Amino acid sequence: AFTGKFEMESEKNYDEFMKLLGISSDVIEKARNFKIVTEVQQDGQDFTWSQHYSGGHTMTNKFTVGKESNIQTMGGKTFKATVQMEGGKLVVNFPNYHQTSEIVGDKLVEVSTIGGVTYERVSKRLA
Ligand SMILES: C[C@H](CCC(=O)NCCS(=O)(=O)O)[C@H]1CC[C@H]2[C@@H]3[C@H](O)C[C@@H]4C[C@H](O)CC[C@]4(C)[C@H]3C[C@H](O)[C@]12C
Repeated sequence: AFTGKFEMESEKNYDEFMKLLGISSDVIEKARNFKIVTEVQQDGQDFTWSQHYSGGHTMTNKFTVGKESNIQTMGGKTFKATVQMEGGKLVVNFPNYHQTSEIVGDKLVEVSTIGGVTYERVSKRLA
């Protein structure tokens, strides 16, 4: 399940991926500098996913898998999208953009992708 604290820390194609997502360089750079922290409370199909970034600014997110849900995209951008569950993976899709998240070896890891580049993430599990 996706539950407990997590420590986002090693990433790939981060700057290109965020630039394609459409993000300002100052926050791309400072976000990388700030090791991101994350926490999740899976709840029988419902979820309350949370983030802490660019100076640990907290943000809350939430959805039910299979259903469309509103997904804020930082204080500024926003979109609606469907979060999904293909067994262990927490699959998800967006207009012209896709990702899948997954727990492996009791670690939160993900395989995000956009435009024409991957974006693996790694986030150790902790409490
Ligand atoms: C890519 C987004 C921002 C990550 C971040 O913190 N970046 C640093 C700031 S910026 O980029 O540099 O501006 C994050 C913020 C909230 C995220 C969403 C929410 O956490 C809710 C779910 C969580 C699921 O595990 C994956 C799908 C998802 C629907 C997430 C997709 C994506 O990872 C989002 C939209």
